[PDB]
Amino acid sequence: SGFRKMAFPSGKVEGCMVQVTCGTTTLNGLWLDDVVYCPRHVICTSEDMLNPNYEDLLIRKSNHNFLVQAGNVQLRVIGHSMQNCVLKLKVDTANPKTPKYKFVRIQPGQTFSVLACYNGSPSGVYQCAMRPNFTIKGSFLNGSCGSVGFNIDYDCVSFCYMHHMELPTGVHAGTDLEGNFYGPFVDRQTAQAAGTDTTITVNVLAWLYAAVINGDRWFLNRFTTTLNDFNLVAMKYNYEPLTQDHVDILGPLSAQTGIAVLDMCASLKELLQNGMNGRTILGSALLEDEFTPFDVVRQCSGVTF
Amino acid sequence: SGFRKMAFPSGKVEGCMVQVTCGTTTLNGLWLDDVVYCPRHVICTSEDMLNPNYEDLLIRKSNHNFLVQAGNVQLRVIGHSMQNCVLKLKVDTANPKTPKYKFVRIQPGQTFSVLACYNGSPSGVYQCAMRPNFTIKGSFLNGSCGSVGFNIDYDCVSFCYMHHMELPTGVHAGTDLEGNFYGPFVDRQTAQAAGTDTTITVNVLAWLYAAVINGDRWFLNRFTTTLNDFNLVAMKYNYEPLTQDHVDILGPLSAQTGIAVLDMCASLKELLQNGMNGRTILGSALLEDEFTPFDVVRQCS
Ligand SMILES: O=C1[C@@H](c2ccc(Cl)c(Cl)c2)CCCN1c1cncc2ccccc12
Repeated sequence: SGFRKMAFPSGKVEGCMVQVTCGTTTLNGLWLDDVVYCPRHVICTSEDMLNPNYEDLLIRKSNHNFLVQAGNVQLRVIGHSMQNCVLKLKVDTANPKTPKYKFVRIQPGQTFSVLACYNGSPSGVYQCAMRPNFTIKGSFLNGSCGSVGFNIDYDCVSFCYMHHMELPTGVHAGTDLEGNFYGPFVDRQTAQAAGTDTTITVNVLAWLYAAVINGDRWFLNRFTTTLNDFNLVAMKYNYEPLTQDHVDILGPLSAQTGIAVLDMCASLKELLQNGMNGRTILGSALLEDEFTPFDVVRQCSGVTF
Repeated sequence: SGFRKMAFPSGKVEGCMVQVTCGTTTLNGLWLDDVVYCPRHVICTSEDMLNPNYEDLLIRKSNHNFLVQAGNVQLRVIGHSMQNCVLKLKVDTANPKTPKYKFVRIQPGQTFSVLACYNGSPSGVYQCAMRPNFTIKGSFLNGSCGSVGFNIDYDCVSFCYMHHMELPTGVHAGTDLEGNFYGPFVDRQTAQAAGTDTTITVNVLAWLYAAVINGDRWFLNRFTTTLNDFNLVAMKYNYEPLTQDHVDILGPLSAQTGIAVLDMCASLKELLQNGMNGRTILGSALLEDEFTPFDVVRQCS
């Protein structure tokens, strides 16, 4: 029993964290094989952040200008290239701790673990979701840039995020491991604001299924709804539309608990219109939306990595 | 900016997880140096669960009855001893991945990360606090026994918990790494119930200071209170009494935010009286009590 926000074990990712210092900027890098990946804004200082022609700035940097430190060992950079908003520093030593890995771009609603680092030193691990507005509600301080988001499938680490910046509302913006930003954000000093966020409906339903598995049933009702009628209600309460894909994905949970997806939808529909009435679901007074259907199945069935 | 429930990176603990099989029971073990630590109930049978004599059961065990598996390698047990509710299996190989570590017993309200394992294989890492009733609100399934709770001190791992059992309410009971249970619990199937839990008041205040550091101020008020008047209100909401130690511990946060502890106490009293009025504090509609004053300073500063 019990339901917690659980991150993937971070060991395989910790063995890849290095410190990248270029000029005055010191952030984290991801050392995989003989390449260190890190945000391209590391080559930026005063004017280089406001007007950043990154091809021009990078061409002025020599290999020795990048100080890469893996623990107490200094790595020597033998090349540098840029792929979108990520800098790739070729090094002379392949990381012996490189796990089996992939670079994946995740979609809004998908969850991942973040290993927050400062000075190439992992300080914490947390589970979060890619918001529908493409920001991550993270916990990051100055120096966390380069910290990565990951998932683990079997023995494969899927890298899905690299932290680049903090938006004025305290939320975070970053890129996949190919340097492509999530959302309409840029890595330059300009006025950027996160769009109005929405609730990840499929994840709220997955979390309601997890509550039923854990014995929390007060919110269940005798009613069901059409997907069209539920979506009308979801639009009204800033909830993401629920697609037929989402309904299919919730299938195993619907089978395990005996509550059809559209039946759970009518419970969610009531919760939105009537509130919790001073009651909690899994120790929370709000509807949690950062557990995907796969996370609920993984946690309530015990899949190991 | 931002405030999240953050667990310690689990890498140093993952390198210590092994599978311990004894008869039909299979649980997790913690391999540190040449010793594997695990709940002593791995030696228990069906007939020896209600009232097991562990000294008598372990004396009947031989080293070859314990199957220890570190990944794909089978470890050879060269000795066995028992320290309270923990079994210590001496092995012929010292764990090369053994980090700098300490065994620490923690107090209620203290937080730690849990690395949940199944079959000596880490499946997830989460954060939690030792409840005032000495249980942990965990997320554990069958096979998670031997999963450990830890905190990382720079390069040192302080092991503070080993999962032993699930109580009838879904909450969890375990021991420190010296086998001493937290709470009035025993490793027998006898009727055991967790006492009525209380809210960790010092942790809620630390979390309110974290909200102020993050720019959340709606809950602040012009009031202050005496420590005793705060305790009379707090106890009525099943909140732990706030001691002078707790007030001292919140000192740095009081200095950083300019809000005296007894001033924040009055904000908490108001919050307990009024509720949240459909507002959130750090993205939560309930008062969070699983962030200690130390966690808030570490995460924010
Ligand atoms: O409770 C136990 C164990 C146990 C039982 C009784 C006594 Cl007295 C003791 Cl010392 C230990 C048996 C193995 C599994 N286990 C569990 C531990 N955590 C979460 C569980 C969730 C669901 C089912 C079992 C769980």
